[PDB]
Amino acid sequence: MNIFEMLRIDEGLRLKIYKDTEGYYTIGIGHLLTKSPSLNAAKSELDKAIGRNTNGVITKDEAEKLFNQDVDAAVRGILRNAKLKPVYDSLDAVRRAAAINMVFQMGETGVAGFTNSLRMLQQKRWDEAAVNLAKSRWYNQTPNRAKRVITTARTGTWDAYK
Ligand SMILES: [Cl-]
Ligand SMILES: [Cl-]
Ligand SMILES: [Kr]
Ligand SMILES: [Kr]
Ligand SMILES: [Kr]
Ligand SMILES: [Kr]
Repeated sequence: MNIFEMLRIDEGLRLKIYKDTEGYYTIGIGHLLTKSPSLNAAKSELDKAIGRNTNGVITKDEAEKLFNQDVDAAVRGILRNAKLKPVYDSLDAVRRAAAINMVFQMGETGVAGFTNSLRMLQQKRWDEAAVNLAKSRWYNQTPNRAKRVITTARTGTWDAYK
């Protein structure tokens, strides 16, 4: 397992525009297109992202391409963030995947706001971090995914994904 396989599991693969858990237009492997309630807008953002008139539908390769860019951007985002990078660098490889997943889902900003958990993660206080992480809107709105990511961060193993 790895970050790609992990997120593919959490986000799934959809080839037609869909609405995510918060109702926003998304496509592929969790590629958010827009927070706007307009399908046309979503459609315009999609054509912009792919470089052609997609008519709301994409191929699997095109979906994987956006996923790649997205994974990439997520990491880079972490590395450029002064609050995140130090935590991330202190982590082992499995745990880092958990951090990437969260950022991919909720953005750099969101995650950077988990002050208390970031510190416990940095201090290697696994159980504590896991309890603090679950005290969030995140966990309450998508609990099953949240449990997978939290277990990953808590244990450093892929057991929640096997
Ligand atoms: Cl894009
Ligand atoms: Cl969930
Ligand atoms: Kr992080
Ligand atoms: Kr994490
Ligand atoms: Kr975090
Ligand atoms: Kr954790």
